[PDB]
Amino acid sequence: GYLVGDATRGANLWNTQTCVACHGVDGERNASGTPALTPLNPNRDLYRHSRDTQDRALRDFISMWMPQGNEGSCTGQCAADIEAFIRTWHHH
Ligand code: HEC
Ligand code: NA
Repeated sequence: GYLVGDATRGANLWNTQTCVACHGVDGERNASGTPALTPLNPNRDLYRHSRDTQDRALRDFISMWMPQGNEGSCTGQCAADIEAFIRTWHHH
Protein backbone atom coordinates (compact mmCIF):
# COMPACT_ATOMS: atom_id res chain seq x y z
CA GLY A 1 0.00 0.00 0.00
CA TYR A 2 1.19 3.59 0.84
CA LEU A 3 4.97 3.58 1.55
CA VAL A 4 5.97 4.95 4.95
CA GLY A 5 8.81 7.47 4.67
CA ASP A 6 11.72 7.32 7.10
CA ALA A 7 13.22 10.76 7.73
CA THR A 8 16.45 9.35 9.14
CA ARG A 9 17.08 7.38 5.93
CA GLY A 10 15.98 10.40 3.91
CA ALA A 11 18.69 12.51 5.58
CA ASN A 12 21.28 10.11 4.05
CA LEU A 13 19.59 9.86 0.63
CA TRP A 14 19.52 13.67 0.51
CA ASN A 15 23.31 13.42 0.10
CA THR A 16 23.72 10.19 -1.86
CA GLN A 17 21.04 11.17 -4.42
CA THR A 18 22.89 14.50 -4.90
CA CYS A 19 20.06 16.81 -3.69
CA VAL A 20 22.62 18.54 -1.46
CA ALA A 21 24.54 19.86 -4.49
CA CYS A 22 21.71 22.11 -5.72
CA HIS A 23 19.66 22.60 -2.54
CA GLY A 24 22.35 22.69 0.17
CA VAL A 25 21.98 21.00 3.53
CA ASP A 26 18.54 22.43 4.30
CA GLY A 27 17.22 24.20 1.18
CA GLU A 28 18.84 27.45 2.34
CA ARG A 29 22.59 27.05 2.96
CA ASN A 30 25.52 24.93 1.78
CA ALA A 31 27.96 23.28 4.18
CA SER A 32 30.43 26.00 3.11
CA GLY A 33 28.06 28.69 4.42
CA THR A 34 27.13 30.14 1.05
CA PRO A 35 23.45 30.23 0.07
CA ALA A 36 22.07 27.15 -1.70
CA LEU A 37 22.10 27.34 -5.49
CA THR A 38 18.36 26.58 -5.62
CA PRO A 39 16.27 27.17 -2.51
CA LEU A 40 13.79 24.51 -1.40
CA ASN A 41 10.72 25.58 0.57
CA PRO A 42 9.91 22.52 2.73
CA ASN A 43 6.50 23.75 3.88
CA ARG A 44 4.22 23.73 0.80
CA ASP A 45 1.24 21.37 0.99
CA LEU A 46 1.77 20.37 -2.69
CA TYR A 47 4.52 20.99 -5.21
CA ARG A 48 4.05 21.92 -8.87
CA HIS A 49 7.22 21.83 -10.98
CA SER A 50 7.34 24.62 -13.57
CA ARG A 51 6.97 21.94 -16.31
CA ASP A 52 4.17 19.98 -14.59
CA THR A 53 0.46 20.14 -15.31
CA GLN A 54 -0.75 19.62 -11.74
CA ASP A 55 0.13 19.80 -8.07
CA ARG A 56 1.87 16.76 -6.57
CA ALA A 57 2.51 15.32 -3.17
CA LEU A 58 6.13 16.06 -2.24
CA ARG A 59 7.22 12.40 -2.65
CA ASP A 60 5.63 12.27 -6.13
CA PHE A 61 7.28 15.58 -7.13
CA ILE A 62 10.60 14.01 -6.11
CA SER A 63 9.90 10.78 -8.00
CA MET A 64 8.92 12.66 -11.19
CA TRP A 65 11.31 15.58 -11.20
CA MET A 66 14.38 15.12 -8.93
CA PRO A 67 17.29 14.99 -8.95
CA GLN A 68 16.96 17.26 -11.96
CA GLY A 69 18.97 15.69 -14.78
CA ASN A 70 18.68 12.12 -13.42
CA GLU A 71 15.09 11.92 -12.31
CA GLY A 72 14.77 8.11 -12.37
CA SER A 73 17.46 7.70 -9.70
CA CYS A 74 15.06 8.55 -6.78
CA THR A 75 11.53 7.11 -6.87
CA GLY A 76 9.45 4.90 -4.58
CA GLN A 77 10.94 4.49 -1.12
CA CYS A 78 13.79 6.95 -1.85
CA ALA A 79 11.21 9.64 -2.61
CA ALA A 80 9.11 8.75 0.44
CA ASP A 81 12.16 8.86 2.73
CA ILE A 82 13.43 12.18 1.42
CA GLU A 83 9.90 13.63 1.67
CA ALA A 84 9.87 12.66 5.34
CA PHE A 85 13.29 14.27 5.84
CA ILE A 86 12.27 17.56 4.16
CA ARG A 87 9.12 17.72 6.34
CA THR A 88 11.38 17.77 9.44
CA TRP A 89 13.12 21.01 8.29
CA HIS A 90 10.63 23.41 9.82
CA HIS A 91 11.77 22.09 13.18
CA HIS A 92 15.33 23.44 12.44
C1 HEC B 1 20.34 20.65 -9.44
C2 HEC B 1 21.00 19.96 -10.55
C3 HEC B 1 19.29 19.90 -8.69
C4 HEC B 1 19.38 18.69 -8.06
C5 HEC B 1 20.56 17.77 -7.97
C6 HEC B 1 18.14 18.49 -7.37
N1 HEC B 1 17.27 19.51 -7.60
FE1 HEC B 1 15.50 19.82 -6.76
N2 HEC B 1 15.22 21.43 -7.92
C7 HEC B 1 16.11 21.95 -8.81
C8 HEC B 1 15.48 23.03 -9.56
C9 HEC B 1 16.16 23.83 -10.64
C10 HEC B 1 14.23 23.17 -9.10
C11 HEC B 1 13.13 24.01 -9.65
C12 HEC B 1 12.26 23.13 -10.62
C13 HEC B 1 11.22 23.90 -11.38
O1 HEC B 1 10.06 24.01 -10.91
O2 HEC B 1 11.57 24.41 -12.49
C14 HEC B 1 14.08 22.19 -8.02
C15 HEC B 1 13.01 22.10 -7.17
C16 HEC B 1 12.89 21.21 -6.13
C17 HEC B 1 11.83 21.21 -5.17
C18 HEC B 1 10.72 22.24 -5.07
C19 HEC B 1 11.14 23.41 -4.16
C20 HEC B 1 10.10 24.42 -3.87
O3 HEC B 1 10.45 25.39 -3.10
O4 HEC B 1 8.95 24.29 -4.31
C21 HEC B 1 12.00 20.14 -4.39
C22 HEC B 1 11.12 19.62 -3.29
C23 HEC B 1 13.22 19.48 -4.83
N3 HEC B 1 13.76 20.16 -5.90
C24 HEC B 1 13.74 18.33 -4.28
C25 HEC B 1 14.91 17.71 -4.67
C26 HEC B 1 15.40 16.48 -4.12
C27 HEC B 1 14.77 15.69 -3.02
C28 HEC B 1 16.55 16.17 -4.79
C29 HEC B 1 17.41 14.96 -4.67
C30 HEC B 1 16.69 13.67 -4.95
C31 HEC B 1 16.77 17.29 -5.73
N4 HEC B 1 15.75 18.16 -5.65
C32 HEC B 1 17.88 17.41 -6.56
C33 HEC B 1 17.40 21.51 -9.00
C34 HEC B 1 17.96 20.39 -8.44
NA1 NA C 1 12.95 11.16 -9.10
